Amino acid sequence: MPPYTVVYFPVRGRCAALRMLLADQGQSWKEEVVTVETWQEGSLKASCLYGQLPKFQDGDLTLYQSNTILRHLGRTLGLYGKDQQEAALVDMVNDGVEDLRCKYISLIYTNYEAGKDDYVKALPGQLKPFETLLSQNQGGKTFIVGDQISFADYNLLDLLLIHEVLAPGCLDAFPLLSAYVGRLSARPKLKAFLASPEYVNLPINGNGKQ
Amino acid sequence: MPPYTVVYFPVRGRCAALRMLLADQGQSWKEEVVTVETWQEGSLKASCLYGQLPKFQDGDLTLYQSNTILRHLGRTLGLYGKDQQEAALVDMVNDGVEDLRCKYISLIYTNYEAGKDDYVKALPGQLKPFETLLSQNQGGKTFIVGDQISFADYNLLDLLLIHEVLAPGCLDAFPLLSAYVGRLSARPKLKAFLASPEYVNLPINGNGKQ
Repeated sequence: MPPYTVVYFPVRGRCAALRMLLADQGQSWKEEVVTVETWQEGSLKASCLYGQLPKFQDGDLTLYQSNTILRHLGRTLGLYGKDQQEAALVDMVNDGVEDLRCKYISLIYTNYEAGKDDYVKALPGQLKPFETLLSQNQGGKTFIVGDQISFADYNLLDLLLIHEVLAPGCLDAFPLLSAYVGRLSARPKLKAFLASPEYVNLPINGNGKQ
Repeated sequence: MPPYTVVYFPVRGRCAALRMLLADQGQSWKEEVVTVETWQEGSLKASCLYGQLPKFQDGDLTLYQSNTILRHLGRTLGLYGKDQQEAALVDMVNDGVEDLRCKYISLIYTNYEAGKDDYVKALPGQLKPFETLLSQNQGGKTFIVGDQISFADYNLLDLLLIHEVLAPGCLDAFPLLSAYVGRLSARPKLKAFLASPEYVNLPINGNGKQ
């Protein structure tokens, strides 16, 4: 049985990136799916540290918080830069990704209808820093930080994939982000996972909006 | 000339925790206070990766994102747990602190009048996870994770202090969090910084609400 377990609603959401990470790194794991019927029963929610999912298990280490899981796998799998300075740039990227994801989540779940036009308006100036970071790292030909992939790459990649669904062609303004998505998506294990039923047959969000 | 530069508005805000950390760690740093007016000029802001402050300098290295600063000082000053397992626990704490800080920032800056009592009413359930964490670590007599202070202690302490201003008595039902606040605030270098004008005469937030 795998050392890892992902406990989550039947959605991509805040586990999509860590799932890509494990897949591309060839790690096995178990998915425990939580129905909203189980969730409304209240027992599992009451036992979650912050009342929420994802919950993640690595042996007897139980974690909550999606970016905590991301940094842990990045720590234990060597996806956290080459040295102490790169580690800090990796965080800086991932914190920006988290910032934009929180805006994305706020739109999807609380104001999709009245908010979508302004969000798509503001989107280029939100994506530009990631384009800027790429332009400053090997002219955007490798990864978001340094010369080896990090957990920020997978979280950023997810953030870029789901915005393409929300605002088709939003990467047309960003040649390096665009080639970045195509390049990372083509990694054999990752490509295989993204095409697979366990990824394709889950919706992005739990409320059916995208 | 100290190794560190902090670039921020004349408020505590998202710089209070990292300031407490540097002060308690006996570290020297330079404040570059950015007045709201110069921030309206637009040159500095446009130079910021995410167009936001704080900005932070460590020698040649320039960082953005308050939690990126917190982790970098934690990584470089040894305030990140004794191993990778503790490192994940420190992150889980800090991501919980950040989640509640974002809700605090939302109330302060976008809904203070109509949102306060709903927020105050929900506050106990928001604070209990950190009492629970204390309850599971040496009976709450030491730090939020393990046996050494971490960057998460400083960020959690700030979150607690600003909440006792928002809702006096919000720690009264939590003996371990209340004892923890008193013990951390009694640390000598931290004690002097928290009593100093440079902490006391800054407002908590950029809109004067608290």
